Amino acid sequence: PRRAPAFPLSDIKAQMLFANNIKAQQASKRSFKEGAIETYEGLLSVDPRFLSFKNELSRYLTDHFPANVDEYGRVYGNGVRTNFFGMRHMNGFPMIPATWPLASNLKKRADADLADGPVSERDNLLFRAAVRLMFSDLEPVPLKIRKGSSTCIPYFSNDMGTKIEIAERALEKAEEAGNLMLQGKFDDAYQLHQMGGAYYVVYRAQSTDAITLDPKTGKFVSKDRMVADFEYAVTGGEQGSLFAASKDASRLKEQYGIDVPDGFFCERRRTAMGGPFALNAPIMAVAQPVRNKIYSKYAYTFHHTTRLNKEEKVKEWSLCVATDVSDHDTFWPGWLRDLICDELLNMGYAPWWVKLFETSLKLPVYVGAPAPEQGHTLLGDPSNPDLEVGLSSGQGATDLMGTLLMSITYLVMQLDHTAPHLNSRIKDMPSACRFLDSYWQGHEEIRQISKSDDAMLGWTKGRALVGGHRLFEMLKEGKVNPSPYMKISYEHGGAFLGDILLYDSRREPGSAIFVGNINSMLNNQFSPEYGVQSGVRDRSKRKRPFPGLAWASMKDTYGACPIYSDVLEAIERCWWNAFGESYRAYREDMLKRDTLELSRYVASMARQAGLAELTPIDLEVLADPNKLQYKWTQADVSANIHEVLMHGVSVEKTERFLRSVMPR
Ligand SMILES: [Mg+2]
Repeated sequence: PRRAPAFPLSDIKAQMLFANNIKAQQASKRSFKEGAIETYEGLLSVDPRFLSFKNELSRYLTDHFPANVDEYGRVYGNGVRTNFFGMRHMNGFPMIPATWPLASNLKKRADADLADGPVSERDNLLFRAAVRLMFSDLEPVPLKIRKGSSTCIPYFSNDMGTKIEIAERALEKAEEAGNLMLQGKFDDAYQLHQMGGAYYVVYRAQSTDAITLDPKTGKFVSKDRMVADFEYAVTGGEQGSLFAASKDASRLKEQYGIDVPDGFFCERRRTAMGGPFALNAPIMAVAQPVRNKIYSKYAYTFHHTTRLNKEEKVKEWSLCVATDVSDHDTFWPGWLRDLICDELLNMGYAPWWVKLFETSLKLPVYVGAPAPEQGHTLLGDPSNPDLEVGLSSGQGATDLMGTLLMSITYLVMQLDHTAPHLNSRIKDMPSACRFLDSYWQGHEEIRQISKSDDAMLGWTKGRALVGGHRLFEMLKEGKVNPSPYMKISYEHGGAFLGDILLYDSRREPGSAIFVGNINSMLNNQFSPEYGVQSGVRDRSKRKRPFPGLAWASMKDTYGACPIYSDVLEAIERCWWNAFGESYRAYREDMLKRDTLELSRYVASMARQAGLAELTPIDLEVLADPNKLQYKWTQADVSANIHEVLMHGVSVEKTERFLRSVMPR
């Protein structure tokens, strides 16, 4: 059922993805790379004292603070959901091999018994109403670009000036490029305007992953992560194999001379993709206004800031169901891309723009280096984009694509299992739009708070409440999938956007509180995804610009965890044992140094201004801007801080572009 074409790097089709410059050529050829990360300035992730610390701390905390999660996956008591062994990884050393990305998810979806389109006309109206509400009366804003981000295919530039020029040129030529694609001239659109080509596959670390201690043997066991070989990926699973990657770290002693303590493993590696910037720029120019609309008009469902902001909504509910989605991005349906595109056309969106958007979700993928002596292969033909990878992580609107799919999926689940009395309100497009507009503002007896694959579903008092409890029971039993669209289950230890919903003895939302996840504090402080990048002089371009700043926001972020004080004391005691130093004093020094360094980047900040005007969100984001790509948005960050991390194309150029895309 159609194998995807594959081209080696030597092939002209793969060569055309890389411009005639050192950076692009190095990206094409980059071999498998691994090595210890610089966790903090002058500290490697594999430092024997650091690993000794992780061994003592993970064992102590698991022993003294076992998980408090009930039969229904509700967190209570200590606010702990699993053991603390997740920190036991040799950061910077990946599992081998990493997965080859699936070229087609059609078989994957069919085999999981998931629908190949909207099941009913009601569902079709609801998905289409989501498009109408999300993409209608948008306001133009500057096109914001992350500083130090790559333009990927074909230039691989990290220079802001070059990136601004590429983005402005893309907005000027998007119409001509989209019209060429409408004629089936994909090679012309790419050759002339760099719109097309492929996604560039980067493998990112998921620094912490499940590890258990087998009581029978006293040996640690790492969670098996299934990977697809090349044959499996190209055939959509028809041929080839799906097998457990090797997380065994014993190899590091032989290969690198690194002492590996017992129960330490190689990190989970996830596929991530970088989009061709010229194609993403016209998409981002529409995506940002869409986010501004949904986070303002539909703030109830979509705009999530603090633990208290989430708590205020959830406390009003009689039932709160914390859902889990299996492998969201790989299962994301291509029929939804086509439905969205068809609906945008119906709304009066420029057909050339819709074509660029459609093409961004069918694009070939260039596989770099999943393992030593593997990769350097283009999957799919750029002359006719026809892949079904699901949702590409570097597509200009991935957050919105996952949010659109999931918000409707959850609403459909509430309608099907709890609220058949609301079906009469969804008769046609105008009534579907009115209903959805009301539901998204939190005006119905059925409610939700969601972001991509994370959500909490709510029921107030009323007719749907009894159904709500049956649905929760069906999820606990876990024998029947409640959705025809995605694989849905309940979360083992219900949390929403990093905050754990801590229930008391009553196990009711009205007396439950949102608290910071103490395990995430440990993940962020002792298992960062990236090194400090001490060699990158411009800190705003680093993956972790100001790591020291996270110490200042720690009490605000995690202070509400029942075991906060206990964890900090355990850290202090273990760090003294391992380094013969005070961890608290070490972090206070790093905080001071990073605070001083920050003023160099903020125009409004004098030589030694201090953190006085900054919010806890500002500080968490400056230590980890990745939180701005999954947890928060632009409006949540102080304006002067957002400027440290992002730069924009003028609203004059985007305003003109937006006028040409949008209906009449
Ligand atoms: Mg969740």
